[PDB]
Amino acid sequence: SMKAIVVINLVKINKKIIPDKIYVYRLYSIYRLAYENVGIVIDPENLIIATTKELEYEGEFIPEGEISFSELRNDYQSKLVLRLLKENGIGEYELSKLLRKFRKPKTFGDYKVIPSVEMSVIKHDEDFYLVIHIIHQIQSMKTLWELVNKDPKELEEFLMTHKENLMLKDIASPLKTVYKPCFEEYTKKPKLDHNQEIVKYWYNYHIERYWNTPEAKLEFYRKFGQVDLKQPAILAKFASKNYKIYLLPQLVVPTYNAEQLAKEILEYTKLMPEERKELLENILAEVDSDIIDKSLSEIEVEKIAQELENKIRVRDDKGNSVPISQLLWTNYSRKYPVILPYEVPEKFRKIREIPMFIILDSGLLADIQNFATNEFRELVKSMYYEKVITEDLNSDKGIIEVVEQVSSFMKGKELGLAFIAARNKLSSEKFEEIKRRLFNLNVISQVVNEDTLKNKRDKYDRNRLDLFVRHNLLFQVLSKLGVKYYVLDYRFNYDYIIGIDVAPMKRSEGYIGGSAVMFDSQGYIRKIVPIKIGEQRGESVDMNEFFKEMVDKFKEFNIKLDNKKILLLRDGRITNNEEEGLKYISEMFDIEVVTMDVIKNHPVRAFANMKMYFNLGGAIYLIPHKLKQAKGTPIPIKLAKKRIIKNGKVEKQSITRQDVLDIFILTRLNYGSISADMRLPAPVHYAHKFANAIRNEWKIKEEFLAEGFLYFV
Ligand SMILES: [Mn+2]
Repeated sequence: SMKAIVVINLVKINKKIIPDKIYVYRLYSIYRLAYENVGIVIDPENLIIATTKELEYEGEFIPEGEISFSELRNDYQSKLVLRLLKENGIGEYELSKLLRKFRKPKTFGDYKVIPSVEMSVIKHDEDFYLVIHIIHQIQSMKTLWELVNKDPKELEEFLMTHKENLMLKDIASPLKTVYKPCFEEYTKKPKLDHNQEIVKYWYNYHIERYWNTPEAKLEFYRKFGQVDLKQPAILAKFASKNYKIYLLPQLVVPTYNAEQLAKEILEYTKLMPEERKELLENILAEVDSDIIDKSLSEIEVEKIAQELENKIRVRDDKGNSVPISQLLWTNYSRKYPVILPYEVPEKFRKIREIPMFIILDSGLLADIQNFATNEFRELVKSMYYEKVITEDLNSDKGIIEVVEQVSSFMKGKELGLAFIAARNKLSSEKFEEIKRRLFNLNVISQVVNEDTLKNKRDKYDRNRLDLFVRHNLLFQVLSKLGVKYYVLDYRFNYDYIIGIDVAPMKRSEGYIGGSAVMFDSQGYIRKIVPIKIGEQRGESVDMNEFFKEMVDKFKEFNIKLDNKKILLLRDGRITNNEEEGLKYISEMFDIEVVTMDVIKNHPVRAFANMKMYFNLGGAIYLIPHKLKQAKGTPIPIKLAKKRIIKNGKVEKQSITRQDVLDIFILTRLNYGSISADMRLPAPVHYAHKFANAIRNEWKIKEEFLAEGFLYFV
């Protein structure tokens, strides 16, 4: 509707930081060499570096003469300035120490949350801005070995249940180097060796190398103790950036990037907009340099009309058409609300009976149990426009008894629904495992935890779940069944909107390189497909093959893309190779492809909690919605380098207000997922989710996927 001024985490840099003369050169590493000489790598392949100092290098090299700051592509200008700021004592090391002067490390259990700042340079107009973004690392104060209780048959479990985000820091080394545990590719089995000789070499390697003094050794042993030969050696690779190193759980500690991911920790890593603003001002005021401004830059944003808030509507059996944003004699009943869909998959026309399962976590008080079972019973009735299983969902014996009991009632059946009520104790893996195991049996499931059950009750009926919550549960289940329970008063100027994502995983006669999720111009999800490919030749996926298989797979599912216009989006920056693949697919099928980067991981932050969007550095930042309940700062979705590809040809475009509106609507298609955090247009979001489901051994019912069933969500 209207404009506004908000503060962002940028601080203008002084032009005077720009170097007098710049030296180019053609050819520790190439990046080190540059950094060592106060310069940067202009060209990775042809090893060309730009230096602000006479290049010192005792090897070969060819001087390519001086160049001026105005001749570098923007990116390089920004990288070069970032590097120069460091020379002035303004780098991630320095300012992170300042941050910790105001936001100190806090420990929770055996874990320590460490605040620090992530810094980059964005060139906006003709100026350069230093982006300072507060982030947190979560390091264990206990060693991996100590964590698993020196039990090997417990260590492997750990590497497995935490495979996705687990990293290991070698606290036994002066450089505190971080590593990534290696796994039996396409498996969750970690690469291990109980070979006592390996464990001895490397354990002895640390000492002879970094602690070769009587006292350095004494501390070492006081600190870590004698080698525990019963421990297996963990094969892993550098986290920076092929090599492969050995780590001893006795000398490493798990480490994680908080943003990349308990409870008391989150209330500490989540910061309100004013807390972030304050902390950067504390840092800035402590910065004794005039090479950068003393205060945060403000920018003019475009607020988003509350009208676009109501383009998604639901309806009942009568003629009530209210948008997604939520006395009468009947309000006394526990009956759920009535949602009359606009479209129901044709698969439901034949299906006979549909088994219903109330799966109750035996560890929930009786009342909570009855509450849940009574709530599910009402949820199912509305579902229609029964077996009760009770087990300790928090033990490998129960989940198995549950699955075992379900498969018993599911043989001969095409579809089943499971309503699970579990404590909050359950790990994500356990929830994921119950849902995946149960889907192997054609059972779609909806989990509801104790939290919602206790704190989301209705003020007029404490024996009934919150009416807001009730509608969202209904939406989630319905969406897992491909039901078009809503209508969108909007039309996309595209034939189809497609979200893809690459995540190579070998599977039973498969080899799947990624996934694609298709939405039609009405904003409905119509097809979800896996992208099967050949065994990777070179160290890089053949996108041409990838995207062709995309076109072919959709045909298999009843959708020809040839001679069609589509908005293809992916989870992240669009790589050159993916572009080629898109040019490839463009010509071969005469497909008009409109694409752009859709970044969710950038450091730019606007210290205001409201729906808005603005232009910064040639990109567009958008906040799809405001945080309504939970504490924290909104994370904008970054859009950039848009382009249209017709007849194998790429033509750079500019992101228009209409473009931003399309992303906005696509982002609000979160399908009643309580706790809105969808920071990606539904197409890319679900694309990402499916790639995961495949990598997690989820059954691929092509029958459901062809109708848009979000069963893996
Ligand atoms: Mn992804």
